Amino acid sequence: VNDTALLTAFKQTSIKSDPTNFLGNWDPCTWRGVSCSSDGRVIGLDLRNGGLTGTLNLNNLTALSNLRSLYLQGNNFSSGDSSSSSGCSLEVLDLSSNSLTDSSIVDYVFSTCLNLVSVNFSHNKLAGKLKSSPSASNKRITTVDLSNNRFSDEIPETFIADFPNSLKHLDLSGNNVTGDFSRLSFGLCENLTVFSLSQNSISGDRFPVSLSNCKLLETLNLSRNSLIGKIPGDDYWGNFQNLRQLSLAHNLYSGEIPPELSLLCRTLEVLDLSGNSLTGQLPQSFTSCGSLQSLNLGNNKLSGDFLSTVVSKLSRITNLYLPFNNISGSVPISLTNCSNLRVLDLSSNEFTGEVPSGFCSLQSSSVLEKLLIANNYLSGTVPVELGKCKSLKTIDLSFNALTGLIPKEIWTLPKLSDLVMWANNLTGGIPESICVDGGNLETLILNNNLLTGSLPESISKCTNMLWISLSSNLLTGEIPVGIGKLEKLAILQLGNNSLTGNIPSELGNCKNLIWLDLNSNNLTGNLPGELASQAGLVMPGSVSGKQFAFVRNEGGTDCRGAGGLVEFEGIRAERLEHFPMVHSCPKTRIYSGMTMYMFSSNGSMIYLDLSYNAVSGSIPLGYGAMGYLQVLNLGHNLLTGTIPDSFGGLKAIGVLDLSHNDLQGFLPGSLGGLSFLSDLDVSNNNLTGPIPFGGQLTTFPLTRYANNSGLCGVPLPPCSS
Ligand SMILES: *[C@@H]1O[C@H](CO)[C@@H](O[C@@H]2O[C@H](CO)[C@@H](O[C@@H]3O[C@H](CO[C@H]4O[C@H](CO[C@H]5O[C@H](CO)[C@@H](O)[C@H](O)[C@@H]5O[C@H]5O[C@H](CO)[C@@H](O)[C@H](O)[C@@H]5O)[C@@H](O)[C@H](O[C@H]5O[C@H](CO)[C@@H](O)[C@H](O)[C@@H]5O[C@H]5O[C@H](CO)[C@@H](O)[C@H](O)[C@@H]5O)[C@@H]4O)[C@@H](O)[C@H](O[C@H]4O[C@H](CO)[C@@H](O)[C@H](O)[C@@H]4O[C@H]4O[C@H](CO)[C@@H](O)[C@H](O)[C@@H]4O)[C@@H]3O)[C@H](O)[C@H]2NC(C)=O)[C@H](O)[C@H]1NC(C)=O
Ligand SMILES: CC(C)[C@H](C)[C@@H](O)[C@H](O)[C@@H](C)[C@H]1CC[C@H]2[C@@H]3CC[C@@H]4C[C@H](O)[C@H](O)C[C@]4(C)[C@H]3CC[C@]12C
Ligand SMILES: *[C@@H]1O[C@H](CO)[C@@H](O[C@@H]2O[C@H](CO)[C@@H](O)[C@H](O)[C@H]2NC(C)=O)[C@H](O)[C@H]1NC(C)=O
Ligand SMILES: *[C@@H]1O[C@H](CO)[C@@H](O[C@@H]2O[C@H](CO)[C@@H](O)[C@H](O)[C@H]2NC(C)=O)[C@H](O)[C@H]1NC(C)=O
Ligand SMILES: *[C@@H]1O[C@H](CO)[C@@H](O[C@@H]2O[C@H](CO)[C@@H](O)[C@H](O)[C@H]2NC(C)=O)[C@H](O)[C@H]1NC(C)=O
Ligand SMILES: *[C@@H]1O[C@H](CO)[C@@H](O[C@@H]2O[C@H](CO)[C@@H](O)[C@H](O)[C@H]2NC(C)=O)[C@H](O)[C@H]1NC(C)=O
Ligand SMILES: *[C@@H]1O[C@H](CO)[C@@H](O[C@@H]2O[C@H](CO)[C@@H](O)[C@H](O)[C@H]2NC(C)=O)[C@H](O)[C@H]1NC(C)=O
Ligand SMILES: *[C@@H]1O[C@H](CO)[C@@H](O[C@@H]2O[C@H](CO)[C@@H](O)[C@H](O)[C@H]2NC(C)=O)[C@H](O)[C@H]1NC(C)=O
Ligand SMILES: *[C@@H]1O[C@H](CO)[C@@H](O)[C@H](O)[C@H]1NC(C)=O
Ligand SMILES: *[C@@H]1O[C@H](CO)[C@@H](O)[C@H](O)[C@H]1NC(C)=O
Ligand SMILES: *[C@@H]1O[C@H](CO)[C@@H](O)[C@H](O)[C@H]1NC(C)=O
Ligand SMILES: *[C@@H]1O[C@H](CO)[C@@H](O)[C@H](O)[C@H]1NC(C)=O
Repeated sequence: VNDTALLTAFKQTSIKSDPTNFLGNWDPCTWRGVSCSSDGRVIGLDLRNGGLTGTLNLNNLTALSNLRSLYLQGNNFSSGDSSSSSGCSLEVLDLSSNSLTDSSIVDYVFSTCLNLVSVNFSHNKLAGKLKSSPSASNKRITTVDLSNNRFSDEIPETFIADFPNSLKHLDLSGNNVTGDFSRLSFGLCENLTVFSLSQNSISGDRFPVSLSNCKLLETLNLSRNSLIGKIPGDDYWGNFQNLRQLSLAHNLYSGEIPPELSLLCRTLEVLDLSGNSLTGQLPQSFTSCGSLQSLNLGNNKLSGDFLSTVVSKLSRITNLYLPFNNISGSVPISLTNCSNLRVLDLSSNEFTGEVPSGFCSLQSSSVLEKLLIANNYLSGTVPVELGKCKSLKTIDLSFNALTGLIPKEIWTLPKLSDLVMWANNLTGGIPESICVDGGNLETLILNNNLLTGSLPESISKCTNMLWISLSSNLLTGEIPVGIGKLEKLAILQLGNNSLTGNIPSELGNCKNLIWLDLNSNNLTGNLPGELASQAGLVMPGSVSGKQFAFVRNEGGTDCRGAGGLVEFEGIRAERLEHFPMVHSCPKTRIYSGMTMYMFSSNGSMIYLDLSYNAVSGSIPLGYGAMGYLQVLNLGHNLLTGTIPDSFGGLKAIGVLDLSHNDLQGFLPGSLGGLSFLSDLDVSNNNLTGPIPFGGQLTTFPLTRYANNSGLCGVPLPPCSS
């Protein structure tokens, strides 16, 4: 069994597709990825990020006597057959991004491979219970990563303790293992420095006693579990005098923050206690945390002035997160003593007074990059002092009581990227010098304000723009044709304004545009057929992964628009349920989550609301070829002609509103082939003929077909009579 013949047997038997031609040219040492030794023996195979699809069995590779390195991460390997039985000489194994399902591969590596130093099985589909620890004859294994898998049910009481004593890194995150945490033994746990059980279903009101033995622990991560009770205090945290990162986030902890947790402050660098029910405040004992960089206490019940009495004394604070708490009063000015503060998050609190701006007038140039104070009761004007924070990339002051004009110093911040100040009473207009003297923005979200004037053509310079929302303002003028230069623009909302002129044809050059909302304006002209010119070609973009909320208007056509999409970072859902904009429609429901594309390529527009305008002419036939289009609202216009039969191609559509127009002719029969169509309204037209019998069209209420010119058939009186 020559080494050269094994790799060939691996390529043919296991690999089933090589679109990169990276495995071509397969002497054993000249082969791609295969790193040789001097004596001619193979010692490593590096095929990372090679787009390889096939079934893997390690025995067909461990048969190589001198193989000590195997990198197969970033591929599409499935689980293979048991096949053969050979000895293993691996010291490093990497299977991080594959589709491995059989967990027996871990049992083999833990039973054989006695010289293994590090193994990564992360981000696979390995299923089943955790059973076996690495062999006791293995004296070298240090780091083991089994994270982001589908392991199930309880963890063995001695699973961790049975690991060799040389263990340093153990990651068990991203699974659904269960069990009372107090019954899990860590053993002696000598040399362990990194341990994580994050994102599982672990329970219990006590920590296991053995955990105190890990005197060398440097990162303890227990986030997104079901630990309950009070945070351990007293002398417990003195056991970990090397601990740099502690995370107990998104558990069921309650009570106050133990002052005795400050025993980590000689070394603690990162703390995350967010997503709990903690009350009170950060204890004064934490003034001795001179190494603390990231403090995250969001989504708790903390209150008081601890921001000034404690936090300001943290010299090395760089990332401070305290959103979704009960902190009232003004934002303390002493917070500027944090000379290294880069990110400050105080959203969803009871803060009052003026916007904090002292960070920028420090004796040294401020490094502040993100300021987020949404959903508070801040009042006054946007302070001009923020212009001195030249490192700012994100300003989020939405859902406050701010008033007045937006100062010119904001539109000139060189590095500004996200300007989010919707849900205020801000006035003024958009400068003509946006994104040319100032930063090339990614998001301009200023809807629900009192802004005036017309959108400048200088917006064409914001080539990086991803999301524009200026709905429900006092805007006037025409839609600038320069919007077509924004080929990354994904979301554009301009509803409930007084826009005039045509719908520019240049919108068709927005390569990534998926959401267009121009309802309740004064637009005229014809529907541009170019709006569908990007169908089947839309690529996803950096607009994915942003917090959003959708308020569905469940009142039919009487309610203006099909709904409201809003950026929702740092805002409580309750603050939206009581926003009078929500009550504009008698019936509403609040959908919420994170922006996520439902296609990987070759997509189309997703949301198109052009209702309540004076658009004339016929519906372009190309509009029916938008396969991912989920909402199409053209109601209350002066549209003419027939409904295209191409509309049978709106496979994803759930809402289709064509009411209050001058549309003529028959309802396309293909509308019955739309399996998701749950909201149709073609009332108040000159439509005639039978109502399509397929799909769900025969079930909609009578109100959805009324006031037409000879419609017949269920739910209407039958056509033959
Ligand atoms: C202990 O182990 C944990 C793992 O078990 C570690 O937790 C991970 O930390 C990572 C740190 O990088 C996080 O990755 C970054 O995340 C953010 C997005 O963060 C927000 O969303 C996350 C997702 O929430 C969904 O999923 C969870 C559960 O999975 C649900 O509970 C949520 O409800 C939600 O589910 C919805 O959405 C999904 C998806 O659609 C749906 O399926 C659901 O139905 C729902 O709709 C969430 O995990 C984040 O939580 C973090 O932040 C919270 C608020 O701060 C805090 O409460 C949490 O504790 C947690 O804290 C971590 O982060 C904060 C700071 O944010 C730190 O203070 C703290 O120490 C922790 O680190 C949060 O809610 C995203 O911005 C990032 O994406 C950037 O980076 C990637 C590369 O990684 C790029 O591809 C992206 O494009 C993007 O890049 C930007 O930035 C780059 C530089 O940074 C730059 O180069 C780029 O140009 C670009 O600007 C990251 O992906 C990870 O999310 C988080 N995972 C979990 C499960 O918590 C934890 O860090 C570790 N702790 C320690 C101390 O070691
Ligand atoms: C910008 C974009 C990427 C966003 C963030 C995207 O990810 C979202 O998932 C949207 C595409 C999702 C989020 C909420 C959804 C709506 C729920 C309520 C009704 C329910 C009806 O039955 C029909 O379905 C029509 C309806 C209006 C739905 C249309 C599609 C929406 C808007
Ligand atoms: C990764 O490999 C898997 C098989 O292990 C591929 O999944 C199959 O893909 C075909 C289309 O090529 C589908 O018809 C099958 O239904 C899929 N099978 C399963 C079990 O999912 C998968 O497409 C590959 N992914 C890549 C190369 O990105
Ligand atoms: C801390 O703030 C939260 C959020 O505002 C308060 O919880 C709200 O309490 C009101 C009381 O009328 C309820 O109507 C809301 O539904 C609650 N919201 C949530 C998300 O629970 C809480 O009361 C505040 N705590 C104190 C002591 O004032
Ligand atoms: C468009 O936005 C304006 C913003 O003014 C909305 O006007 C509000 O209408 C409600 C109706 O109940 C009144 O209570 C408010 O006082 C009005 N506000 C102002 C500032 O005048 C208008 O309703 C919005 N239209 C749509 C269709 O959303
Ligand atoms: C933009 O359109 C609105 C809505 O039609 C116009 O305002 C309405 O004008 C009619 C004229 O009969 C009045 O009866 C309504 O009371 C007005 N308001 C509403 C909410 O319908 C507005 O004049 C138009 N503006 C421009 C500049 O053309
Ligand atoms: C999906 O999109 C791709 C990528 O655009 C299309 O294929 C290529 O498109 C580019 C221009 O975008 C052309 O230069 C190439 O010649 C196309 N290659 C082909 C067709 O093999 C692809 O056609 C799209 N597929 C659809 C809409 O079904
Ligand atoms: C069909 O058209 C009729 C006639 O316009 C509508 O009835 C009108 O309803 C409005 C609003 O409720 C009233 O102000 C008018 O006085 C009504 N007109 C008459 C003659 O009674 C009816 O609502 C329309 N039906 C649908 C489903 O849109
Ligand atoms: C490994 O080799 C054996 C023996 O020829 C063969 O039966 C098996 O299919 C191979 N496994 C893989 C995954 O190619
Ligand atoms: C593990 O810890 C023990 C006891 O301190 C020590 O003998 C051994 O050298 C350590 N191993 C490693 C690899 O650090
Ligand atoms: C994860 O485990 C918990 C506790 O056993 C269980 O309630 C939950 O349904 C599991 N989730 C999945 C997706 O199997
Ligand atoms: C504008 O000011 C009024 C004053 O009564 C306030 O009720 C309203 O909420 C403010 N607008 C916004 C969007 O917060």
